[PDB]
Order: sequence, then C-alpha cells, then structure tokens
Amino acid sequence: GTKQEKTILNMARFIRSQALTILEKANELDADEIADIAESIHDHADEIYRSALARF
Amino acid sequence: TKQEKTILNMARFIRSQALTILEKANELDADEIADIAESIHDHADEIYRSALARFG
Ligand SMILES: [Ca+2]
Ligand SMILES: [Ca+2]
Repeated sequence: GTKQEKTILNMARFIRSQALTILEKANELDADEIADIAESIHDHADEIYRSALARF
Repeated sequence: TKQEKTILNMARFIRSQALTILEKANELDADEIADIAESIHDHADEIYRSALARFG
C-alpha cells in the first residue's frame, strides 16, 4: 500500500522540520534539555526518512 | 529488513521523545513548544501504525 509508504515518507520528512522549529524556540528560551531532544528527534526522523526513500 | 527495523523502532521512539519534550515544555510553561511536541507525537504514531501495517 503506497498509502502507508506515503505517510511514512511524508511524516518522517515533516517531523524533521517540526523538530527544528522546536530546537529554535528552545534556544531562545535557553531550554537546553528540550533543545537536545529536539536535535535527537530531528536525527531519528531523518534516519526514518532515509530508510523510507530507499526501501520504497 | 534493516530499513524496516529502523522505520519501525525510530517512529516509536520519537513518539516517546515527543512526549518527554511535552512534559518539560509544560513545566517550563512553553505552550508553543508544547503544541508542536503534541503534533510530532501524533505524526510519529502515524508513521508507526503505517509501518506496522506495511511491514506486518
Ligand atoms: Ca544532528
Ligand atoms: Ca539530507
């Protein structure tokens, strides 16, 4: 089902940006713990995005 | 199957990291970061169900 493939690929991609929008608001508030996790999420989502692009 | 494990396990982990950020945001009272964290949790859960369906 490409429907599932599209969700996986489009969401993983969109989460990367969302993660960065958080990382930016975090650094403003100097919220360093939130900042670190947001980076991590950005990095996990990118991995999902790469894995998907390839597999599908 | 390497991509599958990655797509599956990371979409699930992100879902957890999204809620961890939601709590810290709530404590610090960061409403914006809090709404986005929710969203990310929700989008990660979608990648998770879709992969679960696609790979299962
Ligand atoms: Ca990184
Ligand atoms: Ca890249």
